[PDB]
Amino acid sequence: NMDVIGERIKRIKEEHNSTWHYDDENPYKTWAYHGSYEVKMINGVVKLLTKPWDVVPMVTQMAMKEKVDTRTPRPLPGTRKVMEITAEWLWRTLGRNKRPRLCTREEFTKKVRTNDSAKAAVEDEEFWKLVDRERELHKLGKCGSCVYNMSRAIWYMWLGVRYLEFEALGFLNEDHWFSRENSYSGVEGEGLHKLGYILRDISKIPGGAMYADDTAGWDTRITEDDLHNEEKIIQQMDPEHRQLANAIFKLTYQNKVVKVQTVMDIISRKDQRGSGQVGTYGLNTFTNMEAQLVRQMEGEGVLTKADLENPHLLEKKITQWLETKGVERLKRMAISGDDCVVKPIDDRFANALLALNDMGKVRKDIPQWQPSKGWHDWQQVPFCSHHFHELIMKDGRKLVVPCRPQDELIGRARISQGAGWSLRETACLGKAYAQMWSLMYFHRRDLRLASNAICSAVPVHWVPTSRTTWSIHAHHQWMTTEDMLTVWNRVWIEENPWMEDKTPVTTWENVPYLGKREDQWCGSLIGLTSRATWAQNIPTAIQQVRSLIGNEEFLDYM
Ligand SMILES: COc1ccc(CC(=O)O)cc1-c1cccs1
Ligand SMILES: [Zn+2]
Repeated sequence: NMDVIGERIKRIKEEHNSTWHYDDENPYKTWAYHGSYEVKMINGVVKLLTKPWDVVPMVTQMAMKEKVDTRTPRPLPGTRKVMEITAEWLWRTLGRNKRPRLCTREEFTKKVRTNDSAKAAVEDEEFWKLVDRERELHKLGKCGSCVYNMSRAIWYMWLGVRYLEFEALGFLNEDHWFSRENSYSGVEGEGLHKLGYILRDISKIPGGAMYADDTAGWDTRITEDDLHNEEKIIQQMDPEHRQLANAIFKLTYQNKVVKVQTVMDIISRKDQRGSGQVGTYGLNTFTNMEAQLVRQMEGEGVLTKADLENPHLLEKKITQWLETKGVERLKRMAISGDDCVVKPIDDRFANALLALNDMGKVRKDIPQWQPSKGWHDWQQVPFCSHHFHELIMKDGRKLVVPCRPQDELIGRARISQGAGWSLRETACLGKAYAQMWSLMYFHRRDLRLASNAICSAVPVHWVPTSRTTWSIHAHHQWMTTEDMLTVWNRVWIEENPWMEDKTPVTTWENVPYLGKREDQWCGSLIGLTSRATWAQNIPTAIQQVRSLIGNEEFLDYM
């Protein structure tokens, strides 16, 4: 307990003698409690151009620790042996061609400069001086400020912990360990436009249905056993690298100190997965791959209830299954953190729930022992929040595109993050959403129309600033003043590995829409008179926005 986290706790309490009290009214049943201390907008452009969505409930809803505080039952001994053998095989497989390595101050500095306000932090040598400090400490087996939360110098300590984590484990993302080519099941770096093609390729594999089971609170279900298995990547590092990485796992993952928000609370726990940590996506992806392989093994009859309870379980059958079929089984899945799609060899997988429940990965909103429902159409499978619709262009070429309920897209676009933002900043974020819709959601009639209206409304030279999403699947091709059709051709034709015919598309007229029935099923307002009124009266609203923005140069895209 205290040896590992004590120093971290002492600095906060000593620094906060101004108000350090122990509350006996603290609601912490699972996390350890140490003490606490006292502490202290709609996007108008988009809203004006989407009047019909002013009513829609999902749009209004978006404008406006209960699960974290639980314990996960320890997995059984046989399960623990199976997870261990599987983790060792997977880590060796992921490391077959790549070697782990330390990440550097330069790499981290360059990432920050192109992604706030830590830019000022990385430009000051004082920041790097303290980092050299937890590092000497993180190297002797201790950390003193390496803590996380759920114009004060405390910010430097937080950013410092993140850099130290990046230095030790950033190579998983920086060297693409979870790319599809390296990991087989991974989709890191593919991007949203490619996920649909990946599911369609998965559907070609012979087998049973496609399963996409959601886990309830995945981060809260990461056990002490999962963390031990995740740490096995350490055996592949160089001694200098092994020392720092071991420090990150032992002192910040296997032990943690957190701050929650009026007053602030200091709590600690030896399990669960940290919120903002750098290795979270990669470690979650690795653990999900291991669990899904284990579920496939149970599905094939390789693992039984007796095997899960057996403390003296023999490795040979697991090693043989992994060695002869493990890569093929990995190839049947698309896994991004807690999102997974699995196409097992047959439908026995639907009822293979002993190991999955035993590892703590309990499926959300379904009785624990009810069989999973699979899909026979890859187009109905949900993954990373999306539908993947397959489309035929007028020229006969086929595209695979992503659908999501239209109210979710319009609702997000209508929200600006942060107050005190000028119209120019607001118009630019609107342009970013509009251009994102042109690139990814061009097949929705309402979004293409709203997209044309926003771009007509804002000055053509203006550069979209601010991100429309934090998703790891977003490549931000829409953050540009380059012609969107040129970008569309580059993304969907030129750089598209699934498009053999490279003939460019010269007009938006040749860029297809979803079928009218499907567009309506996915939330389109097309066919309602209110939509027709909006479409007819859109130029008037565009002129209204242009007049408020001022005398700048605009283009008509209707
Ligand atoms: C898997 O891709 C996503 C998942 C979720 C979301 C919603 C959000 O994060 O704001 C957006 C996306 C993307 C939109 C455009 C390129 S990625
Ligand atoms: Zn530390």
